[PDB]
Amino acid sequence: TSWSDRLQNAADMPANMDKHALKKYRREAYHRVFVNRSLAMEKIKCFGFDMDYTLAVYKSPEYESLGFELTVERLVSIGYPQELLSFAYDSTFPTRGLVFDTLYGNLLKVDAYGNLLVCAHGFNFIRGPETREQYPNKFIQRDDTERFYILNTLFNLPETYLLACLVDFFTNCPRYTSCETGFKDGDLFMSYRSMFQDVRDAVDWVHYKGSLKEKTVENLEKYVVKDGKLPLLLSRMKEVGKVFLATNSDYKYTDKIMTYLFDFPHGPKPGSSHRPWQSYFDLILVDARKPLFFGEGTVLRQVDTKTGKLKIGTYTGPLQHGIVYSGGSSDTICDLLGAKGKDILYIGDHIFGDILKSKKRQGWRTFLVIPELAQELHVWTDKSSLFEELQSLDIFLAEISSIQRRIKKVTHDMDMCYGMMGSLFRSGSRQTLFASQVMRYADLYAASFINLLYYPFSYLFRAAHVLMPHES
Ligand SMILES: [Mg+2]
Repeated sequence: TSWSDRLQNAADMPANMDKHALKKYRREAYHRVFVNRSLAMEKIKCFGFDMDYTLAVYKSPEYESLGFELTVERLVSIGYPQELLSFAYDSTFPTRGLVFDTLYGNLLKVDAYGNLLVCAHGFNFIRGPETREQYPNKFIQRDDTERFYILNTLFNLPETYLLACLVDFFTNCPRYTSCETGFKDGDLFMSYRSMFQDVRDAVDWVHYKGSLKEKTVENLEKYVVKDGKLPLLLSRMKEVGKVFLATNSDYKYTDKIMTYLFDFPHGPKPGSSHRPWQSYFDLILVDARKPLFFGEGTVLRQVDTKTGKLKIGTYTGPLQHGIVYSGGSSDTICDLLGAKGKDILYIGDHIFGDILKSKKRQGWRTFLVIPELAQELHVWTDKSSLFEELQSLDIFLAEISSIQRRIKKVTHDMDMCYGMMGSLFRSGSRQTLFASQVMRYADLYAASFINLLYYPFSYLFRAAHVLMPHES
């Protein structure tokens, strides 16, 4: 059972809007909205959405496998060895948020400070003492964005696995010679960095020039999760405020995926006339180029909706019924909807491009969707027993040569229940970079934005007051 299976099984459920059915439902973790900083829902005036992996959650592992296979075929078609075609995506390896070090070819799981929690070279886990030969302080500067790349989105799951496949392949194929920074084949040297760049470019190419979009819209039932409760949530939001779409996808793909997600024999609820997806939004904006969107942005353009091409020129007019925007910036939303940052709850899945940058640069309220959270919650309960005993052992310390070894074996035991790269949020007792950025920049987070449906729209999401150590 994948994470997307749990969300499609939640998606098949119709809405029981009885207000205790909601209060009871919302208190099971899978359907709850979690709170890092307090949020008075009644002060929200604009609900904004990303599309891919927010409104449109792709089915796992079918979608990752498709992108992986298309990416590999792209690499082979530009000259990588034919043996890449024998690769097959394996969803139990990659965890989101890992760092690829283009210098030494390692995937790293790090904490908020760049401390190494996990180091894997290909498929072989480098344990502490050996990691020191390349990381003397067991630490990286995770800001050095020219050496390190953070595989931060669900679109990066295929290349996360692929990079480990490549490193393992070249390491063991006897026509290559391993060097510290890459692989030699006679007079040709392939560094890990150029290898990394080919994979990145292949993934881009598959997405923008290859057949990935086509194969997806050809079989949306196989690749995209559909939920009849989405029209209902958006229509409730449209009563209490304004709803808008700001997505990086182009209009044609947006229209194809949005149309699918509203393809029901009803509208907001069973019995009601179906409505076009566009009618659910006071403002629709494609080609957003987030996170640039939250700084200077780009020129505001108008989509020719009959053709899917942009109209020539910059759009200077007012917000108009039926108009579809391309580009612009966060201030475009604020101007045309007459909103300020904290009137805006932006709902998305990219911790950098949607959440961090809108919080830091514009002061927007944030809702982060974590699709894996459905599964992560299932694992964290089922095996929390060994975490409390892990946690009890860190103070079992207090004032004993085996104690520092039972902690290491418990931590590894906890990690493997999630996959080979461990939990999205933890390695044992230590929070990941990702976990830290969620807490710091996501005002709210949930396995799915649909969990909002189970809360009244006056609700005050409250988090505990934070206290410094000396304040206790
Ligand atoms: Mg997204």
